[PDB]
Amino acid sequence: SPMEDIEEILITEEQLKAKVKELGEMITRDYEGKDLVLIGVLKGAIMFMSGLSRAIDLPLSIDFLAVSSYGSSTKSSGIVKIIKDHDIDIEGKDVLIVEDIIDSGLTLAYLRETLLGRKPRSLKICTILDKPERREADVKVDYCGFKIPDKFVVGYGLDYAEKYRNLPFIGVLKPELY
Amino acid sequence: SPMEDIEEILITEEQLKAKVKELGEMITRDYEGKDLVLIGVLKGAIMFMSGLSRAIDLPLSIDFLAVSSYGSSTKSSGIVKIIKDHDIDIEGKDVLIVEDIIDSGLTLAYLRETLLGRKPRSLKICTILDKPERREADVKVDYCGFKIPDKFVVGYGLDYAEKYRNLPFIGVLKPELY
Amino acid sequence: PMEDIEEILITEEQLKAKVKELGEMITRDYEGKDLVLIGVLKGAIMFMSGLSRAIDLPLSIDFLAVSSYGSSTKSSGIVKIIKDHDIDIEGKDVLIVEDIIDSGLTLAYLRETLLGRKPRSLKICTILDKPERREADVKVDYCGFKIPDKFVVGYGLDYAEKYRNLPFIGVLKPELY
Amino acid sequence: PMEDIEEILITEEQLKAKVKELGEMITRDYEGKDLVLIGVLKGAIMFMSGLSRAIDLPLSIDFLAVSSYGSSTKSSGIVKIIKDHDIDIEGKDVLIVEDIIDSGLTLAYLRETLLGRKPRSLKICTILDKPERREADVKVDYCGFKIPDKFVVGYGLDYAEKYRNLPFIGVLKPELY
Ligand SMILES: O=c1[nH]cnc2c1ncn2[C@@H]1O[C@H](COP(=O)(O)O)[C@@H](O)[C@H]1O
Ligand SMILES: O=c1[nH]cnc2c1ncn2[C@@H]1O[C@H](COP(=O)(O)O)[C@@H](O)[C@H]1O
Ligand SMILES: O=c1[nH]cnc2c1ncn2[C@@H]1O[C@H](COP(=O)(O)O)[C@@H](O)[C@H]1O
Ligand SMILES: O=c1[nH]cnc2c1ncn2[C@@H]1O[C@H](COP(=O)(O)O)[C@@H](O)[C@H]1O
Ligand SMILES: [Mg+2]
Ligand SMILES: [Mg+2]
Ligand SMILES: [Mg+2]
Ligand SMILES: [Mg+2]
Ligand SMILES: [Mg+2]
Ligand SMILES: [Mg+2]
Ligand SMILES: [Mg+2]
Ligand SMILES: [Mg+2]
Repeated sequence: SPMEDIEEILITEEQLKAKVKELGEMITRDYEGKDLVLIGVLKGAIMFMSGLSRAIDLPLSIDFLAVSSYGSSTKSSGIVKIIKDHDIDIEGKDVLIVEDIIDSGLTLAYLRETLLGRKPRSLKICTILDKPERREADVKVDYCGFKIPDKFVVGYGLDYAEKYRNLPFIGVLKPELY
Repeated sequence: SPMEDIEEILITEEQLKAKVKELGEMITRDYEGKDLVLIGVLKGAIMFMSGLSRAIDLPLSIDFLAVSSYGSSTKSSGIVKIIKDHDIDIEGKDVLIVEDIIDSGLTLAYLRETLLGRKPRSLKICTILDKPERREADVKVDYCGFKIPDKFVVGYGLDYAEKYRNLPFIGVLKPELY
Repeated sequence: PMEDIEEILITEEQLKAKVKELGEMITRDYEGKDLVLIGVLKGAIMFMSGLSRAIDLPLSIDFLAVSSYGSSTKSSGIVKIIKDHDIDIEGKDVLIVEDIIDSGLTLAYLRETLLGRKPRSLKICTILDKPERREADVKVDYCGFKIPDKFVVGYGLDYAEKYRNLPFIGVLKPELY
Repeated sequence: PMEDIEEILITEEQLKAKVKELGEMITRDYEGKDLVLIGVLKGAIMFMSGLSRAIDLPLSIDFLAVSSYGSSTKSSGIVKIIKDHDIDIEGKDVLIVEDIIDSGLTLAYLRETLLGRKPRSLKICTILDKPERREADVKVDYCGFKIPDKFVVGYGLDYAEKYRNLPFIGVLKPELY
């Protein structure tokens, strides 16, 4: 059972469920009367995206982006290639970026600019996970789930070689599988 | 509250949670030792995809397709345009198609053929919702959640003009909003 | 085809000469640089093909395929990226290749998007240009021909996906649209 | 550019004549049909441009952009669709336009995919063909030139994204690769 590959659980299932419910409540109050559109980057965000949206008692829309790197450029600039762009015209709408994890914040910042260029009336950022230590880009995080140490984690959408996304918790795999 | 726009609940939240858990158990037993890859079509499938995968205690992978219609052709042939193809090479892998709802079964059958052309060792179909009455294509459904009557439903991923995907149940909107 | 055409504005030989001319200029202007031609499908493929073969320099070629978001496109030129370029343009000298410049809205938008990827330099080239229709800043560095505000077809330009293959630039009979 | 070339196999005028010839044949063969040219980027744009302008018929043009899945591509020619065609080809007469046919694996695969969309007819056209390398059925209806098994560049064909713009077909010096 993939859970046996985990050497440590950082955030439990109930901790996750609770926070998502918490964030959903906050966002629900903050976007009352707004025109909320949730946007996340595949594939890791679908987990949090599905959970957060059900926690938001507001009429809202959902869309996704699929990106790819240009190589070294991306690594140091966060500049990425658009593989699947969002279909909903966010012009004049209140967009909330939904991330699974913020690390360097480079790609997030780049995508933020791109989304801005499409004139949304509002543009905020919500993430379930955040690694402050790794932060090497100026990104304002409006909503944040948990600050985790600098380790490679899996679960709740986060994978390693496409596996472990289905774990109900956030944990660290054994080095052997790394 | 979007739930007030609903004139009737067909499948409750607990009914959904229960079935997804049920299906996950079945699939878990059936894919023991297999090389399971879950594939769904955006955007409606992310809800069921996220829930079903967590209900499957097996190492597994997830990927998505994004499609668009060619017009009348699609309507009568199910032939669609690929907007976002799956990234994982499914050659020799046990693929399980994850649908939110099977209606005519036309697009599902078309996409099934395309997926077959990529030589997966196995290719099955799982859906949370199914409208038998509308079925106008020969599609073998291996796993099925609930058979619903011929009505336009929303919730758990299903939308209407991009809204209602975040409802925790499957229901029918009031005709006024239609 | 040559039956729904009200009049021919630019001949095939006219197009060839101008392409050779623009190619020669770019060869001189970009000598010693890391040149990348980026055209916007589908219309730009004729010009892209003819211009690149007329540039006597080592260069790369890539394309963008875009789509409209609705009215947000008509008024602000904001578009959806359906196919992005694969070549990493950071530190490179990019030359946008266009079939025709009109309002300049979409062009202005894509221009900013590419700048977002930090190219060393970014210029714009188009075979056709409709001056009296401009409604966006955008500087055009290389331009083939200035034309009146008529619906033209040919050399890549279509009407309902037709006429792109005409080897000349012609005016479509208004009755056809 | 013309410095890393070991030898020239086909001149620019040679390419032009053949394109005109293939265009004339297709004009005769497809008269009265609903023709749709579909080329595979990036390599096919030169030939696509030259061939379409040499077909004196009303036609449509579209493109496919593909990517590899890994080894599954090398052995079975199975590819990932990065950019699909927008034109609905059902009931239409499609002509796949290729820059070069080698093993024929990817071509065979895309061919089946397009057939899946029920076109009235489906034929294949290529400017270049390497016979001794074929490792897939696939019938070629229109072919420009047969060439030996050498790595060629030019008229759309590249090596590391370079040389597509050469106006002739040349053999790349082995040292360069
Ligand atoms: O600890 C981590 N685990 C998994 N992905 C991470 C982590 N930190 C940052 N990432 C990034 O998360 C992105 C997720 O890609 P996805 O798996 O396709 O959704 C990648 O670009 C990773 O580099
Ligand atoms: O009752 C229904 N509600 C919503 N979508 C439905 C229903 N029955 C069939 N569909 C199809 O579900 C697909 C879902 O598209 P999506 O919303 O982008 O995920 C569409 O092509 C619909 O035609
Ligand atoms: O007279 C004209 N003929 C063809 N295209 C035109 C003309 N004037 C402006 N355009 C632009 O050409 C673009 C071409 O899109 P494409 O056909 O997909 O390459 C359109 O979005 C138009 O806005
Ligand atoms: O000699 C050659 N020069 C260039 N491409 C070749 C040659 N032989 C085979 N090819 C094929 O050309 C394809 C071109 O891809 P493109 O450059 O993206 O258009 C490659 O995937 C190769 O398999
Ligand atoms: Mg992310
Ligand atoms: Mg990942
Ligand atoms: Mg579906
Ligand atoms: Mg829908
Ligand atoms: Mg253009
Ligand atoms: Mg057009
Ligand atoms: Mg080719
Ligand atoms: Mg190549």
